[PDB]
Amino acid sequence: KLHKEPATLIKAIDGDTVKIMYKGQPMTFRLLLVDTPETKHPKKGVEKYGPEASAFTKKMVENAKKLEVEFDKGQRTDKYGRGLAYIYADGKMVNEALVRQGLAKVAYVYKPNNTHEQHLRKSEAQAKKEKLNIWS
Repeated sequence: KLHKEPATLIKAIDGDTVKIMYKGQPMTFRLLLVDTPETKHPKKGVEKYGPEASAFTKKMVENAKKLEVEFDKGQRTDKYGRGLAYIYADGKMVNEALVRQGLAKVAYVYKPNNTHEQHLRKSEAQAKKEKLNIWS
């Protein structure tokens, strides 16, 4: 079973990336299973709904009393050294909240880091049906 661990916010960096203190060390975390429009994307720069996805994640992790990280069952870091995880703000998964609001798509999935995949796809189908943001 996955297990949540306590973490402390350092800085939100973008819609899909947060800097956090994990087990004493500063680490950059990439949110698992989701792709947000970015403000600092490799090629295009500041895509549409990028500033909005980015403000949403920031508000949510900045206003939390408790932040927790939940690693999946596969690799826990990507090739850039970023932690790969589900992030929770007072019990609410940030990854799902973004998708539920139409501020993210469900990424291309890579087994076995896919535990909450179905859960996320269910929220994504709902945000599309509601025609929210990215889906508007």
